[PDB]
Amino acid sequence: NLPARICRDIELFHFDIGPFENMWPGIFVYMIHRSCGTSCFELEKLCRFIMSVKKNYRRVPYHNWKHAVTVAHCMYAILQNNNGLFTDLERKGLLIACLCHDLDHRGFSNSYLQKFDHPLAALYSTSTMEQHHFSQTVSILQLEGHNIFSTLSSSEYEQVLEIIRKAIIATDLALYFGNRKQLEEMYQTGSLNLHNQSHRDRVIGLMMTACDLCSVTKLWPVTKLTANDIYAEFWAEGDEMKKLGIQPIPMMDRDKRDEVPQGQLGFYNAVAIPCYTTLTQILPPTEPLLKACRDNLNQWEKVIRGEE
Amino acid sequence: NLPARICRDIELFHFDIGPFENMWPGIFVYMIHRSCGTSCFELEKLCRFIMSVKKNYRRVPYHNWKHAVTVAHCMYAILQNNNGLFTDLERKGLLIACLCHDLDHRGFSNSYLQKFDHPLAALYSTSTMEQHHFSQTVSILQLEGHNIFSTLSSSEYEQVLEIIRKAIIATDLALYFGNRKQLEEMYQTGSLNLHNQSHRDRVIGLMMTACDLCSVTKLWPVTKLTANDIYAEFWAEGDEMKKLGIQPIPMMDRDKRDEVPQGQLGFYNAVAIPCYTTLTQILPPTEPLLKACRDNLNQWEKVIRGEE
Amino acid sequence: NLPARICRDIELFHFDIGPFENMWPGIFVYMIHRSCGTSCFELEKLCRFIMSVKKNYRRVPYHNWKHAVTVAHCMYAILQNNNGLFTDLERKGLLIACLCHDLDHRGFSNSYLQKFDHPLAALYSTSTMEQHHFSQTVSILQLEGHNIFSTLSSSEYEQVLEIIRKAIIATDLALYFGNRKQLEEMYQTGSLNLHNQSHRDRVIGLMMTACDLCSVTKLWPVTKLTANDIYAEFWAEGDEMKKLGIQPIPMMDRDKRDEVPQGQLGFYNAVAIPCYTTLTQILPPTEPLLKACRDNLNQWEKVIRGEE
Ligand SMILES: CCCc1nc(C)c2c(C)nc3ccc(OC)nc3n12
Ligand SMILES: CCCc1nc(C)c2c(C)nc3ccc(OC)nc3n12
Ligand SMILES: CCCc1nc(C)c2c(C)nc3ccc(OC)nc3n12
Ligand SMILES: [Mg+2]
Ligand SMILES: [Mg+2]
Ligand SMILES: [Mg+2]
Ligand SMILES: [Zn+2]
Ligand SMILES: [Zn+2]
Ligand SMILES: [Zn+2]
Repeated sequence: NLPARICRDIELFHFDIGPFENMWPGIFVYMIHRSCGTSCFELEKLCRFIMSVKKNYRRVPYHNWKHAVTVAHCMYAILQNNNGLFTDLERKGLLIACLCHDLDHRGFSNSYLQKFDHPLAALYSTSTMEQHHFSQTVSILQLEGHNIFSTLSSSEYEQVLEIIRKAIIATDLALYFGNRKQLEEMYQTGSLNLHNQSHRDRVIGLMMTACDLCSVTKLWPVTKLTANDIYAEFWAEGDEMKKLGIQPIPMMDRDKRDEVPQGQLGFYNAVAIPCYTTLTQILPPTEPLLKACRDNLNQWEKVIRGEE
Repeated sequence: NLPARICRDIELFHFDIGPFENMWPGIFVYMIHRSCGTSCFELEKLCRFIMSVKKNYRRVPYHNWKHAVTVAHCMYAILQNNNGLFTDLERKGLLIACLCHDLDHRGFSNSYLQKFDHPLAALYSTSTMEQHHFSQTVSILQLEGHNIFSTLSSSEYEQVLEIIRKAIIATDLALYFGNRKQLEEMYQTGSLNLHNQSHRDRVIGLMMTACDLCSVTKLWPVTKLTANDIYAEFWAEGDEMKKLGIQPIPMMDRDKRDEVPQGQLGFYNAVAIPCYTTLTQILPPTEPLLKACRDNLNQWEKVIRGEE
Repeated sequence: NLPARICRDIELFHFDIGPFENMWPGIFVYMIHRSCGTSCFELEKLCRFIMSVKKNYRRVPYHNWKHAVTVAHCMYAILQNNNGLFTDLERKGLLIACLCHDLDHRGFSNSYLQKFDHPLAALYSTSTMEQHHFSQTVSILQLEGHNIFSTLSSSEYEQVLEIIRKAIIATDLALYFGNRKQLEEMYQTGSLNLHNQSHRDRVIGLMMTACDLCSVTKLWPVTKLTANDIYAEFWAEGDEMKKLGIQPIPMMDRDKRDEVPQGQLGFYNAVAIPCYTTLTQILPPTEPLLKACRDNLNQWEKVIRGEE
């Protein structure tokens, strides 16, 4: 079914899923089959699920269907290089969580929705969007012919939905910083315990962050181009901010676009590098993600000093 | 249903309707209910109407669904601050006219359609697009389950359709100049008579112009950004003009984009300021529209002299 | 049905089909009727065919539905100015081939699909896309109510599908160079024989090239603007190339966009001028296509030396 190069390269952390949208669902199915065997998801339901999820992603520059699949791939690479650490249901739940983690994203951050006084901010006070992304996942599961978890027991159903809920909520980067701080203290004290469910939850949350930010772990040309999509959303949000009468944070002001390289150094130094560093400590086979991140940091440093 | 901020701010003339498309129909329904009570439009038909109208707007940069709703809002603010001046049917008709006034707009002016020898120019010699926008409104009303005026008598139906026809045709800016000149002489002579149906018609036409141009009555950041959308259409039309072998008017030539500030001073001085000035004379509670216009004129003057 | 200007201008080689998408199918039907009479295509099936073909074109900057119709028009002008040279079925087949020749084009060249290891490259080793475009044409013909060739005999059906297959495959510009070389030797030796089916096939292939490149035979403003769409695709492909780790050919590198004028001189000198020159030798009434091409070459030369 899938090409030769894709079957080889899909195992690489820095794999790009390519421009051909119609290939991505099969990419995702292949990944699902190759983690949880060909035997646990009914292929007609699964594809009906995938295609409905795709439909509920929006045509935004970055937080789109392609991002969903790119994020799911990263999890696949992590899961594939840490065999026997996670359960069958976890590998299912995490792959589906990643695919659905940005469902119905409109390009705006939680802060804007708050400032806009959006209805979703009234419903979900914290992790507004991420709570909506989970709510959307449920609703798609509850469509006729879409319940990909019908073969599971009721207990396993609740279990996997809880795995998915927590993993999607972890993609709220506001939660990353505390999580990663906790995990860092657990590692340095030697107290991190993967048999501890609370600890597992945090490690899963950090895995989710690592996957969500994985654009920074690709090769320079991919990383550089995706950066345009990211800022295209930030600047559109800064515009909407100015339309509300609020002077947006500099990152979101297209008039300050000359400062993108500096904003990137900021992001890598405060978020990306610490994230992959901590993940590599906990899961050493994720080293390539960190190496690629360090490499892209140097590229941004080359950009800054005029060597682009 | 609607957010707290929106319920407060929607009463302000300079209210922006925001980036969330799915909120606009409820914004429009709220406005309709709050002008004509919750009791005269059957909510299932009304929403079926609104969603069909939305479907027949095109994905053009400016004359799109968002513009339709923005224009309808302005009318709502005018109508809300001039209570008892207009009838129930007028407030209904004008709100619906505004929503439908640009139905099936493809980003091109009447002059281009003429020069293109477009079929619609053969059907409607004058006010080509505006006659088509009305024709489109009728056709959507005549869809099964879409006749939002079924509770009305036949007489009131004809009446309201005539209100709508005239108001949509008034959005042809070629007609503005004569209308506003007449209204200006009627005011200065003391002969303007709102009990005179012919006079009312003109005032309604000027209200329609004021609403249609209301982008110039928003706060600078909104006004400035919408200006890009306006010129994005003008330049696309100037391109099509050059493709016909006709050197377009400078406003429509993207090579002369450096002259946008001057074109804006031209527009405000000849069209916008006179329009809101005359409206404020006739309807004093519309003063804020004029103040905002004067403010934006100064911003364009700041742009011109390099203070942006 | 069609406007007055269009009925006049549609006979001109450099006719632009305009910005109004909804007019193009009638433009194509008019062209089909005016080549093969109003009597051989059943209008309800034909329009069902046209609208299905349109649906299977993608929203890419250049190789889109508009291009399809523009290419079909050029064939119409060639066919109209060389009466009695081609058969009824040929004129049908070639008009339909042109409409379908880029069906499901995603903006990428055969080389990229190859380098990507795309599945279509496995199915069709040579002329990958063009073989897929033909495969897509067949599939649309085989839809219920879409078989526009049902009035034909089985023999004439095979015949016309073979005409279409060869003409679509000829739009692979890799094949142009050999074809045109052969045709050039046949002309200079006096051995070209239009009663020779093999020779006819080549002339048809060159006609297809001439139609496909016809953007270079329009008036400067059309030619210049379409060039942006062409490079918008090339640069997107060069991006995807860099994402695969391959440094793309300079034409496809947006960083080398300053070299577009030179790339154009290259293209006209090596491909376009030779193509129309050879066509004018074989079909003298196609001279205007060559004149327009030479004119645009001078415009590109004016651009180069700073006279834009
Ligand atoms: C919401 C996007 C998070 C995210 N994902 C990636 C790949 C990025 C990148 C490369 N840069 C960012 C800079 C600031 C920021 O602030 C939120 N987020 C960034 N980001
Ligand atoms: C058709 C657009 C009318 C219109 N609405 C707005 C808000 C505008 C603005 C800000 N500027 C304009 C400048 C020229 C012009 O000429 C037609 N129309 C303009 N316009
Ligand atoms: C695939 C596009 C063929 C094509 N059609 C037109 C009208 C063009 C033009 C104006 N320039 C081209 C320059 C390079 C190139 O290389 C392929 N193809 C070009 N091209
Ligand atoms: Mg998110
Ligand atoms: Mg209009
Ligand atoms: Mg092609
Ligand atoms: Zn995400
Ligand atoms: Zn309007
Ligand atoms: Zn083509």
